[PDB]
Parts: sequence; C-alpha cells; structure tokens
Amino acid sequence: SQGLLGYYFSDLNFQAPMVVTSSTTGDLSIPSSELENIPSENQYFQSAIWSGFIKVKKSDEYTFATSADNHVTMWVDDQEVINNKIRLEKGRLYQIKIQYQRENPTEKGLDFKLYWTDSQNKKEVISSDNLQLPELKQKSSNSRKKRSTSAGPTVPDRDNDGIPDSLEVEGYTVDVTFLSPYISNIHLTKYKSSPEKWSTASDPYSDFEKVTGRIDKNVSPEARHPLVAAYPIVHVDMENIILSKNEDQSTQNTDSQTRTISKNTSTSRTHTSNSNSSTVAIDHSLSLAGERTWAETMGLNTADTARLNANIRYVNTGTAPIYNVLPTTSLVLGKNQTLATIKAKENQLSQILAPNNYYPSKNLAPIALNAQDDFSSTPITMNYNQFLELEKTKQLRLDTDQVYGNIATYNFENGRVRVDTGSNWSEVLPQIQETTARIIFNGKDLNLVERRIAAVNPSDPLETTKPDMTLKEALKIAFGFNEPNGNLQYQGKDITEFDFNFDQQTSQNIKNQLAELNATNIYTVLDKIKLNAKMNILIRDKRFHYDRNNIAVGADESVVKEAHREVINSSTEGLLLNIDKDIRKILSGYIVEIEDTEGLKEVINDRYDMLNISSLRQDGKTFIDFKKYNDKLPLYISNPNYKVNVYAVTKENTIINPSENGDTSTNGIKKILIFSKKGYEI
Ligand SMILES: [Ca+2]
Ligand SMILES: [Ca+2]
Repeated sequence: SQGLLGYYFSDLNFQAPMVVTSSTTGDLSIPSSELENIPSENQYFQSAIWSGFIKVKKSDEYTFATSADNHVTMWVDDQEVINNKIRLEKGRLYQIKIQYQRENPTEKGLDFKLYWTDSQNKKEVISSDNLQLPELKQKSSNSRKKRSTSAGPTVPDRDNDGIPDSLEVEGYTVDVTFLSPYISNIHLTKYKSSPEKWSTASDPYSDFEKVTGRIDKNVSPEARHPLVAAYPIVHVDMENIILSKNEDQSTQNTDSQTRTISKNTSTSRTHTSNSNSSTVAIDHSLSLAGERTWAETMGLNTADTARLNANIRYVNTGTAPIYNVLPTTSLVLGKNQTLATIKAKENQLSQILAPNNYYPSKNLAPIALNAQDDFSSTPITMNYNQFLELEKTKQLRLDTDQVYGNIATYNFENGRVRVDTGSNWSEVLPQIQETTARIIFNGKDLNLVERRIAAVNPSDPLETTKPDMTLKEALKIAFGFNEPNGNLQYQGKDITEFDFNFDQQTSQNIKNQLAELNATNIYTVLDKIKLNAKMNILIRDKRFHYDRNNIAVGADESVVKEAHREVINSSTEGLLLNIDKDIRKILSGYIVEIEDTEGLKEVINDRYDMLNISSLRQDGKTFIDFKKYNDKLPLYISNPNYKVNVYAVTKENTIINPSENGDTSTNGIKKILIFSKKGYEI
C-alpha cells in the first residue's frame, strides 16, 4: 500500500479532485480503463499533485525527469528540480512534491511517469523501494515531516488525513483503491467525514486509513466507516463454577471424600454509563443426590469458609482488538461484596483478543481462575454468611475496567500495522465517548451489542464540522440494517419488530425533533431524526420481556404458545418440536402433567430443580423428555381420556430455591401451557 500519493483533478487549478490514490512505483499513470466510476466528462485531468518521500540507497548525484517536464514543477525538499543534478545521500529521506497542469487534454486519464538517472547515466522509472507515502498523521516523525513544502499548491486537507476537505464534506466513495466524489446516478458506500478531524469518530485510525484498508485487519468491517467508532468492548463470560470447603490448620486430615459443588453458569453482558459488566446465573437444576443445603452437602459449619473456582473467557463485542493488556475484573457478590480481583499478565497474552471473538479462543480450553499450573492463584474465599447468600441468589457480577493497553496503528513509512508503544486506548476512549451517539442493539442472538457513531454536538464547534447522522443511517452503518423494498430491516426483521428506549436527555431531544417534524410515529421518519453526541439509545426485540439488566427473561404467553405449536411428534416418551433459538433462550424448563377425568393433575417432574428436560438435537429440533424425571420410564396413562399437559417456564418465572417452608415442589410456578392432548391423541 506504498508509493506516492496522487490527486488527479478535472480542473486546471487543483480544485475539483476526481481521484485520490497511490502508486507503487514512479509510474503515476491512470488509464481511462480504470475510470469506470468517474463519468467520462471528468476523466479529462487538467491538473495533478503528488506527494511523498524518496529514500536513497546509494549516495550519488541524480537527475529527475517526468513524462511532461514542460507542464511540471517538482520539489525535492524545498528545492525546485523541475520548472538538473542534485546530490542525495544514502540513508536519508527527501520530501517529494510534484505538480502538473495541462489545459484541454485530448485523452482521458493520465499517462505520467517519474524517472531518475544516476551518475552511470542509467535512467529508470523510480522503483517502489525508493518511494514512500507522505506522513498523513497528526504529528511528524523523527524522519518524516507531516506537512509538505509550502512552495507550490496545498490541496486543502486541514486535518492531514489525506482526504481533501471538499470530498470529506460533499461525499466520496472508494473503489477497487480510488477515492472519488460520490455521484448518485453511477454509484457503493457514500462516505462523509469531518475535514477537521483526522479520525471523525475520535478513534485511533484515520478517515483515510479506514477507507483505503491501511488499518489493522482485526478492526470490524462496520468500523471501516469513518463515522463508526473502532474500539474494544470487553466482558468476562463465566462458564461453570466449583465450590470447595477451605482447609484449615485445625483439620490435619486431608484424605476425606469429594464434597465439592459443581454447577454450570450462564453469563450475559448487561446494560442498566460506559461500564463493562456481566451477570452470572448459577444453574439451580439438580446436580447432586439428596435435597440437601449447600452447607450440608459440603460439610460447612458456621465458622468455616469456602472458595470458588471457575472457567472463564474474555469476550470482545466491540470493534477493535486488544494486544497486550487484558482489563482487570472484580468478581462481586450481592451489590458490593468484592470476592476477587481477576488479572492477566500484561505483555504476555497468548493471542489477540479480536472483535466478535473470545480469549482464549473457543477451540482452546478456557481459563481457570485457579489454574492447575499456577502456585500463586489467590483463593476466592467466602465466609459462611456469604456462602449462604450465594446459595440463595445464585448470582455473581463481573465488573471489568476499560484498561486495554496499546494500539496497533498504520505506519506510512513502511505500510505495516504494528503495536505502537506510544499509543494507548486510555488516551482515546474518553473522546470517543464524548463525541459519539451510543446505540445498544440485541437483534444478534438477544445479547446486548454496543456501537458508537459519530454525531454532531451543536455546542462544540469542532464537532459541528461532522456530517449529519440520522437514526436510519446509523442503524445501517453500525449494525448492518438494510432497506430492500423501502423498509428498514435487520436480517429480514422489520425495524418495527424492535422497540426504542432512550436516556432522559436523549428522549427529550427526540421528542422535540418529532414535534418539529409533526411526526406521530418515529418509525416512519427514521431518516429525519438526527443523532447527537452523548445520546444513548437502546433497541430491543419486542417479542421478549427484559430484566433490569436488559437481559431477555421471558415473553408473552401468546408468543410462547405460538412458538410451540409446530409439533413434529408426540408420544409417552416426549415431544419433538422446532422452536426458535431466541425462545429457547428465555426458558428454564418444562413441567409435565397428567390430568385425570375429574380435573385433578399429577405433575411428573414436580420439583423446582427438575425442569431441565429439553435438549436441542443435531437437526436443530427440540426434544422434551418425559422420561428423564420419571425414572427413565415413559408416561403411564391409565385411561385414554386422561390428558398430557406440558408447560413452559420462563426465566422470569423460574423458582431457584425451595420455598420459605422448605417445599421444593412446583406448586405456584407461573407456567405457560404449550401442549395438551388426550392419551388417544398421543
Ligand atoms: Ca482531510
Ligand atoms: Ca477527516
């Protein structure tokens, strides 16, 4: 992605840029054959400017020449060499500026080459190994000045990202790599960006770096748009836990039987601020014999303590990767009882933590909080009262900071992306947060995904130089909504299948906009609602009920019923159905009941911890197993007029402890009838 940077103009005076691109060698030509996305009238180039550096591998005297010296002025550093021998020294970098003007060319495109001749009189087009791009960064480097010589033309590029002011403001496209003005009736993505922000989203990648692919390949595709922020978002996923009674100096004997408690866990990133937090649910379903308390199970007295181990992974749901610092996490019981601080070793990561991925990767083992080969893992200890609290709440919280370490950035000297020790996420995130609107959307699998989109702040003059951002456009560019036939959709689902919720400031702002639009319904004017910096917008699938963490925990009876209508097979052994994956996510289990002729009901799996009777098969269909908690026996129906009733239990209606009186039965559980057939119908 290296060479000289070229601006090719339709007018004579460097005002109407048609193509911005880079060469590889001194051949700076663009044939008309490559100009499909330029209309023919504007393929006539009357002026051009090139910029970059020349690197010398042999100290010598050199003569520069082009294909059109009578139309050219060229500077090496501040020195005009065309408008002649110049001594250049090995190991040194010289700035190049070339301008070309030719009125009324008769051919489209441009045939243009840059040559040099050494002392041996050998003339050649300059090799790619001798040419570098300009330093299109916010600061110069030790060897590479960020501005070109003042002599000659200065194409307006107030932020030094390489994209001319006029294209950033008026609209541009990139084609396979030609950057050109966007023209409705020919074109491809329409980009606009701020001509005064090197990164319009205030992230660490320039607007030009994003649209030309001069960027970390791990940056999410949507964040190659100059108006979508590229930044990591990390939380911790806990997969399972094991609780152990701590040994004490008094117990000399360590030969005792296994008395640990092992449970699966389910973790979700939450939204209730710019914090990273996830909430863990400890499974309440049957795992051990008896119906003992956890203390009875593990042999804990009131003066004993217990410890927890667990398997975890880190999850990046953001748009940029992390390389050398994983964030620190606090493991919290109840509201504010910190049980552990979880850290990884800085500068010793075994892999990248990339967007839409895990650390460790899912094809590798997870991390154990107390690793078998770590002598120095701190025991995560609870006192007896804390242990009882965990038994009752079956909940933990993982609060993760935003300490993400160093950033891999592009270097124009060599075209490489490398971790830059001088660039840190902690210097970048505050400004992303301050200048963007935040949308949290759960249409991908019901988990909360945050994106930030550049948006004007009317009260910050710099931020008013950014383009207007509508709500519709933000959903398209940040989340991949599309609009086939007028209607805005996400993966086939109309936008009207999702609700809108806002913070208090954002809500008043939107309400005022709708009033100025005399619009009674936001869904019909999404192209006219403008976002502003610091808005917070939460968009959720309407089929579901949500808890205080905005985790999906249930759904209307009508929705759940309809989701279970399509029965494939029924028998005394169970039911086989096709159920939407999203529905399965909000269920904790099923209750199976036999109803006799007088209306009395026998619940088969009549325990709060015996509802986990469904499984997903390879075919993707669900089996509800009547036998599992019926002693591996099918249901015995003593009269064909008896009914088999099956009920679904949503998570919000799930009982996770015996009742106050000790009753472990299902009496009182709010449950949704989803199947009811007589024996002769089975
Ligand atoms: Ca610019
Ligand atoms: Ca810019």
